[PDB]
Amino acid sequence: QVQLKDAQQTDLTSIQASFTTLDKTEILKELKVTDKNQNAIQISDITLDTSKSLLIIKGDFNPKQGHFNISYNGNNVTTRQSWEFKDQLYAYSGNLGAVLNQDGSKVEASLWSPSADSVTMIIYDKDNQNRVVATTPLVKNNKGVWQTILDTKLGIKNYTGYYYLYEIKRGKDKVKILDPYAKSLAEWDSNTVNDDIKTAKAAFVNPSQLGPQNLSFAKIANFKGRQDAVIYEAHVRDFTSDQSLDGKLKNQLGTFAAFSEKLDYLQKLGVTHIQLLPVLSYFYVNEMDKSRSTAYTSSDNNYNWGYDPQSYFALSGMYSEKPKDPSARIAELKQLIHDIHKRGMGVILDVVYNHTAKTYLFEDIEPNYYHFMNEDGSPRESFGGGRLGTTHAMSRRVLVDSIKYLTSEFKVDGFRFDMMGDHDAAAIELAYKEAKAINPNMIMIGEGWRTFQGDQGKPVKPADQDWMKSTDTVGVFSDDIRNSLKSGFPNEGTPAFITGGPQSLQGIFKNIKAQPGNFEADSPGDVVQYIAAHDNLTLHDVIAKSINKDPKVAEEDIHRRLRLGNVMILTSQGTAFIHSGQEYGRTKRLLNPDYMTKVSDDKLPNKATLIEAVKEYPYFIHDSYDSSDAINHFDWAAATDNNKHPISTKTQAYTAGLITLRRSTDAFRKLSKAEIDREVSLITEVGQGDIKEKDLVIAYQTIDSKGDIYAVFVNADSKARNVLLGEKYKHLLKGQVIVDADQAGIKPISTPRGVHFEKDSLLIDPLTAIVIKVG
Ligand SMILES: [Ca+2]
Ligand SMILES: [Ca+2]
Ligand SMILES: [Ca+2]
Ligand SMILES: [Ca+2]
Ligand SMILES: [Cl-]
Ligand SMILES: [Cl-]
Ligand SMILES: [Cl-]
Ligand SMILES: [Cl-]
Ligand SMILES: [Cl-]
Repeated sequence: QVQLKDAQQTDLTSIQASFTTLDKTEILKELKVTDKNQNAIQISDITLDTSKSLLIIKGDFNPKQGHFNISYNGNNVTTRQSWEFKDQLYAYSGNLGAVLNQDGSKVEASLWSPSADSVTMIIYDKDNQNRVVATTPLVKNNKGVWQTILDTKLGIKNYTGYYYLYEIKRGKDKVKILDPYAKSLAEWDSNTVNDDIKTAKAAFVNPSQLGPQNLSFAKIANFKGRQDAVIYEAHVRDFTSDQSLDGKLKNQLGTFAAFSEKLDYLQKLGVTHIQLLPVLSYFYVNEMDKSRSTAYTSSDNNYNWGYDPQSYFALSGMYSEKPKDPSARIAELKQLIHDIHKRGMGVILDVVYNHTAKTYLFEDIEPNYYHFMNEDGSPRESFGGGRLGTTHAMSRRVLVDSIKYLTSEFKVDGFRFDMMGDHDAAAIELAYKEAKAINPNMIMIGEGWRTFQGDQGKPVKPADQDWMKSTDTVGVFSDDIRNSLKSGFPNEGTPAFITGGPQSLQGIFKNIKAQPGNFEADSPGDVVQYIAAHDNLTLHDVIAKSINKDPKVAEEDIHRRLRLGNVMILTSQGTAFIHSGQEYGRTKRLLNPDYMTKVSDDKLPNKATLIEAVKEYPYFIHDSYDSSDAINHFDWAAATDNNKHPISTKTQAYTAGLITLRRSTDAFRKLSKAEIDREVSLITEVGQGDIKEKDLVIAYQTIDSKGDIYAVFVNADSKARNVLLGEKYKHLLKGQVIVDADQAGIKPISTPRGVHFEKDSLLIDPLTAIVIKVG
């Protein structure tokens, strides 16, 4: 029953051969090894691993005479190079990609592909991307890097704006690939994909020549660390796709250039960093269709969040006014970023190295290497594409080089990693080190969910929530504070602190101190505090679902609860995170006539959540990645029109004032856990007055470096509550109210609403937040 299955070369003198089973003399009989020309190779020794049913074969296996044929009883298999051995032989540290000279007369090009028989560049007309104008063969060096220099010989005087693909030949097969180090691309429409050309085309550009030449990193006032960041998460389309802006907007809707026209709002709002959803090239899109999708739908829209990665260096053409000009988008993003920096803010880019849109994107270039792999060599896959194996040297280069390019070229102030837990901690550490070396004020965050897969049977320390106890570099989202305050996975819509579900106050209090219960944070900067984001139901919609009330009659109550949530996030230690629209009560309700009322299970709308109490239009979208502009647009009237929308504008002014408070004092922005435990204390301890172990009211006190004292009270109960102060906190009765039921800020409120001062206690109205300051 002993039969040879496969084999891999792992170093210069070693080959591992896998068998069906191994249950030494009798096998060094039958086993024979030959080179690429069928010539016999001497076996120095063998070792049997009966547990793994693999045979380790020793000898002199020169890879230049490879690959080797291993044979046993009629089975003949060809050796595959392991990724570790491919790194040993081919790991390259030189320049990759295509570089134009100053006047555009010459391009120096480089592509890494060590297993290729030949590599040919195909060049396409800048003014007609389907028109082939030239082809030229590249030459391979010792590290498997194919190179050429484009010049007058191809009949082209200036290569600027021209497009290119690489045709790689390995034996009988030929395939056309996209330069992974491409700095721009031809206008892209995924409908044009066929069997021959199935990627966008790279473009010849000179990034350094484009955009404002004095582009610099952010200058954020009183920003001394990741704990001082107040991050605002926006999608470039969403932020300016409102029909309300038609006739306002000097630039085209949903572009970098339009986004800049609304930065004053964000400057006033008070956020420090603007986080943009994926601006790098994504696959499922038609960039030549900028039309607004006006019907309320949750599927089959040109709209895309951008989590279908095509390139890690080249920007998407979707947010460019001139997608057919590959230089424009580089200039347009630089200008937006310069406009952000001018207003005292920073920019953070959402980046998606965990997976690609299509496994072939990298697998066509070099097989059995770039992706995390199964033991048979096949690529591990995720979300319809390939899992980038960032423990592998050239895959790690792609991540780190793109982070360095984006940082230094676009002067980016931070990065957010999608599914950071898919990655090894070493790659993200290195990315941080390199980024921080360029930009000393660099900050990084990411989704640290425990999702790691990696290479089969090759465990590695992942960059997830458990990494936080062994690093003070990248911070992770706190799902614990999210869930405890307003629900989330696996139980979205379940009553929680601000939605009528009593929670353990110690757990809430520890979250407020940046000490979540589901992972160890040894520093407050490890924790990104949030209750909403682009994913899942909006804060408004999840509140309405959780309490089961129709916004048509309960708009006011929903916003009272929403404001409590924003108070808690903006007075909690760590890094504060706000979803775009969280400030006004953004909604994703499906206002489609076909879903005026509850429909059958068979005809359910995609990615929608039913709120039973709603009479007309009961479905709300919890995953709007493929939803229309009608669903996804930022509602500017709701955000800024005081007369037409008094409730949402009151909520946004409330949120703006909470941001001012937060930035006004380091009481809410402490550096260490040590000082947090010593200087942030729980007023509502279990047994003080009517406070129970699980409850809906909480109060806490913090002190700043000037020792100024700030006390925050949140009554999330539906009845009034007396909060006991006693001899310990009686000094608070002499303080000034700076946040009440109606307004938030840093100035004393002369006649505060929702609170009454007693002898040694405070009487607080239902669904009311109070903040007192003692100078
Ligand atoms: Ca302000
Ligand atoms: Ca063009
Ligand atoms: Ca830490
Ligand atoms: Ca879509
Ligand atoms: Cl462009
Ligand atoms: Cl989630
Ligand atoms: Cl509402
Ligand atoms: Cl929201
Ligand atoms: Cl309103």
